Order: sequence, then structure tokens, then C-alpha cells
Amino acid sequence: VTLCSPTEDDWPGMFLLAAASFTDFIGPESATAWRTLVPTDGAVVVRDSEVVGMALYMDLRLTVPGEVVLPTAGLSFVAVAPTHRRRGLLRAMCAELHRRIADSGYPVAALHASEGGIYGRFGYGPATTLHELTVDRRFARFHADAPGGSSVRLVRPTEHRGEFEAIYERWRQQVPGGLLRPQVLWDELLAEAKAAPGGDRESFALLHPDGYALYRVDRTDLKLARVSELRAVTADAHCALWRALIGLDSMERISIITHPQDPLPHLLTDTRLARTTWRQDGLWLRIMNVPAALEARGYAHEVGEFSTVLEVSDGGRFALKIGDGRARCTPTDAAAEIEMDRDVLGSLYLGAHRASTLAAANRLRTKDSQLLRRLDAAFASDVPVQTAFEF
Amino acid sequence: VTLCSPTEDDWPGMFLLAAASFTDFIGPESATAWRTLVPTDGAVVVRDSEVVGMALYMDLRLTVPGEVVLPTAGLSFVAVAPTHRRRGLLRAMCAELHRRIADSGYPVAALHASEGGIYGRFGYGPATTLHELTVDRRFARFHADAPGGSSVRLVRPTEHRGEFEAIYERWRQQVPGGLLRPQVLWDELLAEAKAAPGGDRESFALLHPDGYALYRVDRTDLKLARVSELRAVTADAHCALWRALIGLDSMERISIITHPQDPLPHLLTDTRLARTTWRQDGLWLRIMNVPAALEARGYAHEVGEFSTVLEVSDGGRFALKIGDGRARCTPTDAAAEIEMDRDVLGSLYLGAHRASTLAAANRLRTKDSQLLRRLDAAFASDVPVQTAFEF
Amino acid sequence: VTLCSPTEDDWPGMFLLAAASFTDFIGPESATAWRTLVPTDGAVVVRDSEVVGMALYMDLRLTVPGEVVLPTAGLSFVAVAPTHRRRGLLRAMCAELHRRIADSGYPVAALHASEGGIYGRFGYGPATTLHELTVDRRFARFHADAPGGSSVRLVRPTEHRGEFEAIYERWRQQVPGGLLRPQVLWDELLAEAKAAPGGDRESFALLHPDGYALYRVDRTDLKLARVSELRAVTADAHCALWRALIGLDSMERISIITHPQDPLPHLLTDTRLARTTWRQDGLWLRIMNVPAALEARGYAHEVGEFSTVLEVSDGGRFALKIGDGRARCTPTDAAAEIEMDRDVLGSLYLGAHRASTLAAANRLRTKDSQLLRRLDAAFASDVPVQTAFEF
Amino acid sequence: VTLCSPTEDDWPGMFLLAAASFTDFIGPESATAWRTLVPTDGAVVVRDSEVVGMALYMDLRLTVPGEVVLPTAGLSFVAVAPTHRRRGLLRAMCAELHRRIADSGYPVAALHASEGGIYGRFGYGPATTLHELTVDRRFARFHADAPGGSSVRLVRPTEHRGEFEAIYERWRQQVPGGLLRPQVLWDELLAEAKAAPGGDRESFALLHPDGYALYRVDRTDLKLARVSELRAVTADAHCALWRALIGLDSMERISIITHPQDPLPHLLTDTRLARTTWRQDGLWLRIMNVPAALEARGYAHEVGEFSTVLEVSDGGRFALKIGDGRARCTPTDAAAEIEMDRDVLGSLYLGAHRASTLAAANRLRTKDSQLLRRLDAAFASDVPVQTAFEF
Ligand SMILES: O=C(CCCN1CC=C(n2c(=O)[nH]c3ccccc32)CC1)c1ccc(F)cc1
Ligand SMILES: O=C(CCCN1CC=C(n2c(=O)[nH]c3ccccc32)CC1)c1ccc(F)cc1
Ligand SMILES: O=C(CCCN1CC=C(n2c(=O)[nH]c3ccccc32)CC1)c1ccc(F)cc1
Ligand SMILES: O=C(CCCN1CC=C(n2c(=O)[nH]c3ccccc32)CC1)c1ccc(F)cc1
Repeated sequence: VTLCSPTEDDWPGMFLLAAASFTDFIGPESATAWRTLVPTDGAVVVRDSEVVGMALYMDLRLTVPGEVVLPTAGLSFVAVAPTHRRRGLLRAMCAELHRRIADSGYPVAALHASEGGIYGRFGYGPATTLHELTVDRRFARFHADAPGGSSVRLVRPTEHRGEFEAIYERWRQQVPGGLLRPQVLWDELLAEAKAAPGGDRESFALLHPDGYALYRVDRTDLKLARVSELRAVTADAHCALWRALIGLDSMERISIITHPQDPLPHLLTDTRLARTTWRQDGLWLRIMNVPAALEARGYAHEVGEFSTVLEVSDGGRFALKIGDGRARCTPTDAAAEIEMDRDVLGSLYLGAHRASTLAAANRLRTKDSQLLRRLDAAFASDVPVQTAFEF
Repeated sequence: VTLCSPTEDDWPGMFLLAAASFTDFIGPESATAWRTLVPTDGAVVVRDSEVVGMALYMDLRLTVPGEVVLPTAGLSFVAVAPTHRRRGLLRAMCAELHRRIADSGYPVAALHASEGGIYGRFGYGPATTLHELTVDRRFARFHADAPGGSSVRLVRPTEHRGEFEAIYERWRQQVPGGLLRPQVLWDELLAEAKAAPGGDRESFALLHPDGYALYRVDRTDLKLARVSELRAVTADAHCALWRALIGLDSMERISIITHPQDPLPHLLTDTRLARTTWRQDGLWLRIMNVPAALEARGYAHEVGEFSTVLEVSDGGRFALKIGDGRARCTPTDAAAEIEMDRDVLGSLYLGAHRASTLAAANRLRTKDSQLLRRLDAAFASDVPVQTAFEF
Repeated sequence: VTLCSPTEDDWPGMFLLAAASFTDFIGPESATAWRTLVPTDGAVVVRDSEVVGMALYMDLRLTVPGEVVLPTAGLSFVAVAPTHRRRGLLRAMCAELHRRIADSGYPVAALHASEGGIYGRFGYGPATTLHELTVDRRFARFHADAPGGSSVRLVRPTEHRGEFEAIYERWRQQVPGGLLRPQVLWDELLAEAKAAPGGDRESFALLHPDGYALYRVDRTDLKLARVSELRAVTADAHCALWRALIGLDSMERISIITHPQDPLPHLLTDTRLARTTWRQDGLWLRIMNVPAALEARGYAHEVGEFSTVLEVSDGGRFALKIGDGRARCTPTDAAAEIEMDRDVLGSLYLGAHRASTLAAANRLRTKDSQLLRRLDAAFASDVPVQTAFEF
Repeated sequence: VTLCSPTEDDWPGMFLLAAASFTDFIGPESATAWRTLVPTDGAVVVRDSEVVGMALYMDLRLTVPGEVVLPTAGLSFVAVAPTHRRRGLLRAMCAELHRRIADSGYPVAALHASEGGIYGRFGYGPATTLHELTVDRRFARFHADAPGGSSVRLVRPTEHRGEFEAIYERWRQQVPGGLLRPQVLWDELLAEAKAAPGGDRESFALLHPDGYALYRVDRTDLKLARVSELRAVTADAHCALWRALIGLDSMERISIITHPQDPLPHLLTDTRLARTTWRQDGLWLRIMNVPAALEARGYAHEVGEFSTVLEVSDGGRFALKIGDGRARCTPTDAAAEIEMDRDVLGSLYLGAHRASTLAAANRLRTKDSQLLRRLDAAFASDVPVQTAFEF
């Protein structure tokens, strides 16, 4: 019907659509807390009267390679009523928000995808990889070389908020994929930590000066401990926390949603005991401003200075010069040496996907295999890309 | 009791131990064919009279980064009788074969591990990663950018041996992890292709000028096609074969044991449809001669010349200079800048594991983070490491 | 229609009824081998022309407490056509065979029951207990006290028939529940040992001078080894064989159908690792001649001489005197002190069930609790009752 | 760090360790009620400041054969923080409590084991056997001989506390394994009887003058009734209650955790319908004072007077004379005829395990098989050993 910024009167209608669209809907109280991260004009609704479509973005701070922090539009709360499918409501809402996001001066937008087949056509590429490890801790023995053969304390999460906040803040600034976690999201996290009748069990924390793990026993599998979050600033902290987790003698299995480069398997005499049980796209990126994004991040120092011409499909053509870990990215009408869709650049941006891999799928086109190797090396992240928290 | 090279009289006793030790035992006829790959003095047995221990190596040819082919001792048929456990028979047999392998002039030994917790202590490190992808082909749609939007033929494997041989030979020479597949292993492969009463179903082949896929419907899950092997020399061949496999309209799912950098997910509009259902160590490497191995392989051209001192624990100390994609590796008593166990070098050698990841687990020790980045970049493989065939 | 001893012409019709009645039917060749154990007049058929009912008994030798061996009628191959149910054919056939068995001079009849609710009314009581133990052998560690901390050999069963025969013969004579295993059943056992296409895997043997285990990997669960049979004459042999079985390092689990008093759990540091996964009635006994049966077996020496009057319902009344491990059992019309149905006496006879337990269910009636304790102690078996082989 | 009796200030720290260690943790309110059973100096904590280890014992009254009631130290609430494993904290805490328990004058200590591989080395032997029976009540028909072919009432548990208390008190005094159930544990039991939102369903009671059953429908399997507790003083009460339970016509299955000698199967025309679905060690015993324990219990009258010399490993050597159902147990330096570890004596003490079975595992050593038979008969319990309630 019409596409508008919602009034205060629209939010009950938005909560109804949310409840009907999201099985994990956090409820009106929690949703109202997350609103404090939505700027003025950060939300659109379609009315037919009742809300049949909604989408918004939150003001986020995303760490990219080089420990550079970018202002980031975090898309969220995106729903079309089941009564109004195949009516181009998602396309209309995504076009309006992208317009507002671009005009506001955000260099990147980000989201978590409900399905993998939807956001590629709006220029979002999967930029981090979720990697679930399940450890059969009954067989787990630490390698002779593993650090810390206690510095770790078993604590109530709500009693050590200050220490978790300070450790997380250090973590998010040093890791590509890191997000600033504002105070309202700490309020929400520590509320979810407590037990619920017929719901999740009590959360516990393992606290080190340079890391923490939040974990809870699974609702139904009482021999599975699920680590909701492990933030370690040092290798010593990461090993110490895993020694403590393998010490949960009443559990058969410890599971964590981590990143592909988690060193956990190498801490054990049997690397195979850390089984990959699940893999999925994590954070998705849409590069809003190609030159601003490419100039902002740091590049591998190991690759020698090189120049090329990059065309993003309907996204501009640029003279790209990378040397001394920095990029210069300027307008040109010179012949393109590399072509890709905007989504592909998003997938390269945090170093989670190799240019060579995307080239092999013809998502990235060049006639120079030397240029491909140089892109691969340059866009690689020294610190492996991790996922911060879902939004 | 005693450790000897087996006589012809010992092989029936070895087949009994094999049958009792290996649920996948290929049987005496097939085992006798695989013997033709075992050199004179390539086998040891422990007798108590009956065979209570055995181990052997086969003469293999392994492709490493730089399209360099190394003579490789492939350990196989390693068994201790259940009556003679915890008697140091494995250690005795592994020490004797390694002695023979080293003296024979092999720069590397390789194996497939029955368990992950066993071969690390004998200096084997996991060097390739098996990555099972399962595609729900009912939802699978190819991306607009994907090549070849037919060059592929559905054929009987036994009728196109010459073409499979020629395609495989091109594949194995261009890919790190590639093994020469001798004639006896082609005889064995095409025998396993045929249907067995109460066994596997008939194997089919999809044949392209520059690639093939061997597949069969699963024994019990009649909606699952299992790709036993897909060898593609070009991206066009890889895409064409996957278009054909997604055309198996009577199947719900196509599964393949592939490598982490398989571009398949990027060929689809929904990358998530190519689900990682399983991950395990593939080929394990023991570097027998550190300087011969390190000098033999090619290194990334992107990293500028650098020099360091590498100590392998009880494996020598070496002045290591890497530049122009080549390494020089000479004896030194100069202070070590990098320390690691022999197994760790095996894990780095084909580029499947990052020095940075192993350093984070303290399996690789240095005080210079710049040196770590340079090792990471140098040991990286341009062509992603794949697994050839199990032995 | 009519009840007759079958002619040679009837056996094809009997094999058809067998095939249709028994999913485990051994087939006409094996059935013809088992016939050699059926005496002249050991079989009845009901014809309607076609066979609609059959039953037979084999000449067996059953060991009872005191190492006494009784001639035993082993009922088997009992079937009523699905076309002729609820026509009293089973009752007619059981009455005729029991008549022949009694007149032939057998003191006891025995069977394995297809269902638990059928044979009680014909005077059969469950006399042995099948107890399946499943060991998670990955955690299994032997106790410091366990014997034999090798005497055991891994062998092909067919190559050591003489040794298995000799060990079994010693076992069956010393254990209540022991059956003589004739030559035709050894022929049949060693034929079932070999692998079958789309059937069972190859059987292996662990051979000690004073015991053997026959085992095979499960058809479908390739991490489960099933022990079909373990016959140990000494505790040393039993422990040595279990050390070897726990040495099957490619298995997660070892299962055995054993007896409730199997000492296996006490050999381990964690008794709980030997899990009871299944329990069922094994051998069923019908006491044909009460005085002959009661006088034949040995009794506990620990109980002092006592006298009572036992009435079996429609089975006679007897003055029963037990002292010095022997019983005298003579006719009397004196008042009964103990009453029970014939089936209950069968359940007491091998010591598998306590008189006190059966009394608590009112299956055994007396007004003297002292008499109950004395029966309990007297009928107890020093050597625990085991099950020999199914028939 | 240090091992102390806890102050009131320590109990919040103990509740945190409890919550993190025990998935079935009863919560601080219930735990505070169970404290009333812990004597002054009945608890130890290890502090590192925070609680990293705890253990306590409760004052219990345990019935042993001969209807003799022993003061019993019931170990419970035993936990080591996952941060402080493999630091000998359990050994230190168990040594201190055993010292206090011995000095206080308890002849026996008892516990329920979280795992089977832990308490044997501290002298605890499994002394009762939990036996789960599952009845498919749709097929269940009572035998002609079964008593009571109504005396039973369906009631709300909270309304008949006095009658349950009085029946239980009669039960616990007449059965080996019986525990006095104090008022606080009746308060706790009847609170657990009520329904919980997203928790257990409402409990019902079947009440007979001489027995009760407490049962509830399973949370998730709505065709399974679980009997939490059935206490029957007479066989008539036991049968009447089972007739009522088989009358739960909306259920497919009735399950109960009972003892191996439960007469239930013998009440049915098909004994096989009472399936053993689970078997585990119940109560564990550590004999603190060998002579006090052995002299306290009654022995079988059926065995004639005999004398032997018993050595408990690091537990004393004793002249043991058993006659007229009583034992005299005095110091001696005479040659040992029987040797066993302390844990083994615990396993024999309530008659749940036969000396012959433990001898077959070499956990009990003698050279006289006649002595073995006499021990077997003497330590046997006339009334079968049952399990009271878990602690
Ligand atoms: O509603 C959102 C975004 C929140 C997305 N959620 C995504 C992730 C979360 N969760 C988890 O990660 N595990 C959970 C289990 C139960 C419930 C929620 C879980 C929580 C948030 C919202 C609402 C109103 C706004 F203005 C702006 C935004
Ligand atoms: O026995 C071997 C090594 C073969 C290892 N196998 C390892 C891998 C194989 N397989 C598969 O990959 N899938 C299979 C399914 C059923 C049976 C075998 C399968 C086949 C070979 C041997 C025997 C005698 C020698 F002298 C030297 C060596
Ligand atoms: O047919 C019988 C009695 C045999 C009863 N069976 C009962 C037990 C056996 N089996 C097992 O124990 N496991 C088996 C697996 C597959 C097939 C058979 C199995 C084998 C025998 C027979 C036939 C003709 C006669 F004259 C007299 C008697
Ligand atoms: O915490 C204990 C011992 C209690 C052991 N539990 C063991 C057995 C029980 N349970 C069951 O049997 N089924 C249950 C289901 C849900 C919750 C508890 C269940 C309850 C008690 C304690 C606490 C403080 C003390 F001072 C002294 C002692």
C-alpha cells in the first residue's frame, strides 16, 4: 500500500508481525530495549490499518582488518506478512533503507540471514563463517605443548558484569567481526543468563583476567554443555578456559559456535575429538561505498605494492593501488582488470573467503592469475575473522 | 617376540590379522594386488607360529605445492593383535619401518589414520582436510555467473577407463595432495564400481573432456547419491559436472567428500544449500628429511625474501632462507627463532594449516609475530590442497 | 483333522510350515542335519493333504546341579499353520509328545519359548536367565586384582574344531544348564562361522587352553562386536579372554548373552561399564517324573537334614527328605506342607529362581517360613546355572 | 588451598558449586532442609575467597540383615570445581570425613555414586542393585494363583501423609537397605508430588492398609506411568497395588526402579511382560569398623557353625566365627584363610553379591572352596536387599 517511517502507534502492529514471523521473537519488553539502537528514521513499515511489512537498521561499530572500526547499519526485524508475499514489499523496504543508510554516510551495512538464498540479490555477501565444534570431553587430553599445565574462576555471570564488559571491549577492538556491545545488550545478555521455568537452565561463567566463557547445560540433553560465548584476548586465557570446560566431569560433550581457525583442536593429543558438527554463514556485508570501505581497512604487508582496476557491477569502476598494508581507491574509466557483483566484495572484505575460490565459481572475473594471487594475499586477515553477536 | 620381514608363508597369517583388525578389509585377492606397490623389505611382522603385529609401506608419488612430485612411503596395513596390546609392538614396528624409509632415501612418509590420537607421537601431522558437502538438490539453482548455462555424458565407468586415467593423471600433477594412481588401483577401482548382491549399488560416471564424477545411490538411503570421486582439471568441467549431478531428479541429496575450498557453494544462488555434514583429517605427513622436504616444495612469490632459524624437536636446527618462491635450508648452531615438533611441520607442509593457528596452540613457538605472518604467507598453497585416494 | 508320526513324504510339508512360522528357519539342509537328533516316533504332525501342525523332541543330555547328566527331551520345531489357530492343535500335539516322552523314560523335557505366555500351562517353567552385557570397551580398565596382568590366540574357528569341542565338553559337564553338543551341531556351528553375502560377517575365535570366545562384528553396527559364545573352564581363562576382547581397539562396544552371575563386571575398575542391556528366560523345564528328577540332582551341603511333604498340582504328593546334599522322594498321602504347579518346580530345579520369590507371588504355597528358607538354601546351585545353546 | 568445616558464610558458595556440579540440584531452599540432617562438623570445604571443593555426611539409620538398624554416615553433596580437577581435592576431603566418621563411632558409611569408577578406591563397594522393570500393561494378565482375584484407593498424596509415613516406617525396619525417612524428607517428597509448569505432571497414590505406590505420567511419553516408589509390607499389598497399576487403562507401559527379586513377573501369566530395561549399582557401603559391622548383622541359620581368618587389606585381620545366625569377630595374627579389599566386604555385607562371584573375579582370595560356599550361604539375606531412597 504505502511505505512510511513508523509512528509510536505502529509498534504494537510491528510486535504482532514480529511474534508471527520470528519463532525466537524476544518479546515486546526486550524489543523496546533493542529500539534504543535504532536511530530516528532507521525504521520503515508498509501498511495496507495493519502492518504488513517492516525493516530497520541499528547503529553498530564493526571492527575490520587493521583494527579499524567502521560505523555500520545493522539490518534487523525484517518481515513481510504471510498474507502479502510476492508483492515486492521486501525489495521496496530494502531499497528505501539502503537509500537512507547511504545518505546518512554509513560505508557498510550488515545482517544475519534467516535463509541463504535471499540477501545476495540486494548486494549482501556472507563475510564470517560459524563453525560448531563438539568435544567428547571424556577422551579429551591436553597436549604436552598446551599452555597452563588455577587462574580461572567459576562465577555467577550477574556478579561480574564489569569484568565481562572490560574483557569483551578489548576482544571486539582487536578482532575483525567484533561489534561494540552497548549497555542495553549487556542488560539483555545477563537477563537470558538466569534459568526459566520450562525454559533454559541457569548460565555459569568461567572467568580469567584475559577471557571468559558463558555456558549452560542443554534443556533436554543433560550430558551436553553449550558455550554461548567465549571471549579470549590471549592464547593463555583461551587454553585455561578450555582446561576448565573439559573439567565439567558431569558432561559427555562441550559444544561451541566458533570460527574455522579456533586453535582448540591443536590443544588436544587427538585433534579429531574437536568435531565440526555444523557450519553456516554468520555476518553478511553490503559495501555501501566501495572506495570508503576499501581505503578504510588494512591489507597484508607481505604482498608487494600492486595496482589494478576493479569494477563492481553497478557499483563504480576504481583504480585500486595496495602497498604498505594500505589501499588507494579512485575513480577511473580505464579498462577493468577485475569484475565482481557487490555481494562478492562483501564476502572478500573481512578475509573469510579467498578471491581464488570466488574466481573458481566465476563470481569474480579476471584474466590475470597473478592478480588473483595478489588479491588473495592482500585481502587476507592476519587476525582470523570471528562473529561477535547475532542481531 | 621377534620383528622380521615376512616370508611368503607369513601372508595368510597377515590376512587373518587384517580380517580381524579392519572391518573394511578388501580381502586376500585385492590385498595381493595392493602388495605389488610394497617394495622388497617394505613390510615387517612380529611373530609370537602366528602373526601378532604387522606394518608396511608402499612406493607412492605425492604432489606438493609448486607441482613438485616427491617419492613418498605410504604406511598401511598396520595392526597389533587384540591379544598383544600395550606391549610396545606398534612403536617397535614404526621405528623399524622409519629406519628403512629414511635409509632408502624417502624425504616424506604418509598415512590415513584409523584414530586421531595415535600418529602424532611418531611425527605424523594431519596435512589435508576431508570436508563432506551434502546438497539438497531439490532447492539447488545455479547463479547467473556460474559457467555453462551438454558437454557431460552419463557412461558406464568400465567402458571409459582410458579417459578417467588420462583426466586423473592431469589432476594429480597439478594439485597438492595428488597421488599417482598405478594400474592395479585402477583395476581395483573399476571392480568396486559394479553392483554386489546385498552390497553397494551400480556406480555411474559423468564424463567431461576435462573432468569426471563417479557416483552411486546409497545402499539404504535411496534418495542419497554419494559422489565417490570428482576430478576436475578446469572450473568449466567442475561446474558442468555439478549441473549434471543436480540433474539427478530422483535424488533429494548429493553428498561428496571434498576439500574446504571446493567452490560448489558459490555456484548456487543459496550457498547454504551446500551443507558441511562432516570434517576430518585426511592425509597425515611425517617429514623424514627436513632440509630435503623444505627445499623441494615451492613457496608463495607474494612474500619478500626472509631468513630465520628453524629447530624441529630431535629433527635438526636449520638456517631457512625463503625468496622467489624457493627455500634454502642448511645446518646451523645459531639461536633458534622458531621451534616445533616434527608432526607440526607435516601439518604446515601442504598449506592445510596456518603457522599462526598452530602458534596460538603453542605447537609452534616463536617470539616474533612478523616471522609468524611471513611463515603463514610463505607456506600457503596457491592451488588448495586436496585428498587423492585413501591407502 | 488327524495326529500322526510323519512319513518321509511329510517333511517337505513340514519345511514349508517351518519357513512360514520361523523367520530364523535354518533351511531344509540344516533342518535335515538336526533331524539326526530326533528319535523314531520323536515327531507328530496334524494333516487336514497338507501339514497344519507339527512338534518334535530331540534326545539331549542336560547337566543339573551336582554335575549329574539327565536324558532330556528337547521340544523344537513346534508350529500351527496361521489357517488353523484356536483349534486346540498345540494342546493335542503337546499331550501326545509328553505321553511318548514319559513312556520312553525321560525324567525331564526342555524348550526355548517363542513367547513367555504359552508353555506355563503345559507345565514348563523358565529354568535359566539370559543376561546381555554390553561393555563400552574404550573406558574399560582391568582391576589390580584381576588375573593375568599372552596365553590367548586369535584363530580361524574352522582350523581349531578339536580344541573347541574338547573345551566345550569340559564346560558342559561342570555347569548346570550344560548340553552335550553332538557332531552335527558342531558341523552347523562352524558353517555359520563363515561370512555370507549380504549376511553375517566372518566369525573369529580367541583360544586359550581352558576357554574360547567366538565373536563377529555386527552386520550394520560396525563398532559393535557380538560374542556368540564364550566357554571358560577356569577363572584365568575367562579373564584372559576378556582382556583379549577389550583389546578389539576398532570396536566401541562388546556385547555377550551371558548369565546373571558372570563375574565380568568385577574384573573392571568401573563395574557399571558392563551394562545389562537385555534380560529374558532361557531354557524352560517340564519335570516329567517328580521323584526321579528330585532324587537325581545334588543339593547344598550347607543346609542340615530336613523332611517335608511336597504336592505338585496333578503331579503326585511326596515325602521329601534332603540331607548330605541328596534327596529321597517317596509316595505319601500325609498332609502337604508345600504345594506348587509343575511349572514352578521346573523354575526351582536348576537354582535360577528362589522358592521365597515364587512364594511371594503365591506360585508356591506353604505356612512355614522356616521350610521356605530351607528349600531356598537346598535347591540353590553352588555353580551358577548357565545356558548352553538354543534348540 | 586449605580444608575447613564451612561457616554460615560458605553456604552460598557451596550452593553455586552445587548448581554448577549437579544437573538435578534441588535448589537452595531444599538443600537448606537437607542440611538439618548434617551434624556439626559433618561438612568440609576447600577454599582457594571461593569454594572449589565440598563434601558432607548426613546422620542416617540403615537396616541390615537380621532387622538390625546401624547408625550410618551418608556421604552427599561431593563436588570439585571444574577449575581444580586432578589436584587431589576429592582424596583430601574423603580422608578428612572418613577420619571424622570413624572417630564419631559410625560402623558404616554409605553413598549413591555419580559414576561407577570413583568410590571403589576409597573402600566403597556397591551393596544394592537397582532393577528397572517396564510392563506392557495392555497384555498383562494375572496368574490364577496371584492373590486378590477393592482394598486399594486412588488418593492425593498430600492428604494421606500419616498413612504413607506409617507404612514406610514398617517397610524400612523389615528390609535390608531400609533407611529411616525423617520429617524434612517427607516435606520434600510431598512437595515434589505436585505438578510444575513445564516440569513433572501431578503425582497420584494407590493406598492399601499394608502398602502404597506413588506414580506420575512421564513428562514427554504420555503412555508411560513411572512408579517413583512402591512400599509393600505384605505380598497381598504388593499384588493388590500391581492389579491397580495394570488398571491404568490410558497407559501402554508401567515402569518401576525395583530390586532383582521383585516377585512382579511371577504374578503374570507371561513373566516376559515384566522386562528389565535398566540395571545399576544403588547404595554403596564403606565398612568403617570391620568387627563392629560383622558382629552387628544376622547370618543365615541354615549354615552350620564355622570358623575362619579374614584379612581386609589395610583393614585388620580377624578370627571370624559364625553360628546360630550370629558372628564373633576378634583380633588375630593367625594365617589368613580369606583376603579381600574393604570395598569387597561392603558389596557382601547386605547379601546383594555372592562371595563365589567376587572370588571368580579374584576380588576375594581363598584356597578353600568349602569356605567360599559357607561364606556365600552365611552372608545371604533371607529378606532380599532393596534400595530405600537416594541421597
Ligand atoms: O528483535 C530484534 C533483534 C534481536 C535478534 N535476535 C537475534 C539473536 C538473539 N538470540 C540468540 O542468539 N539466541 C536466542 C534465544 C532466544 C531468544 C533470542 C535469542 C537475540 C536477538 C530487534 C527488535 C527491535 C528493534 F528495534 C531492533 C531489533
Ligand atoms: O589393504 C590395504 C590398503 C587398502 C586401504 N583401503 C583404504 C581405502 C579403501 N576403501 C574405501 O575408500 N572405501 C571402501 C569400501 C569397502 C572396502 C574398501 C574401501 C580401500 C583400501 C593393503 C593390503 C595389502 C598391501 F600389501 C598393502 C595395502
Ligand atoms: O530348526 C530346528 C531347531 C533349530 C533352532 N534354532 C534355534 C537357534 C539357532 N540360531 C541362533 O541361535 N542364531 C541364529 C541365526 C540364524 C539362524 C539360526 C540361528 C539355530 C536353531 C530343527 C529342525 C529340524 C529338526 F528335526 C529338529 C530341530
Ligand atoms: O542435595 C543434597 C542431597 C539430595 C540428593 N538428591 C538425590 C536424589 C533426589 N532426586 C531424585 O531421586 N529424583 C529427582 C528429580 C529432581 C530433583 C531431585 C531428585 C533428590 C536428592 C543435599 C543438600 C544439602 C545438604 F546439606 C545435604 C544433602
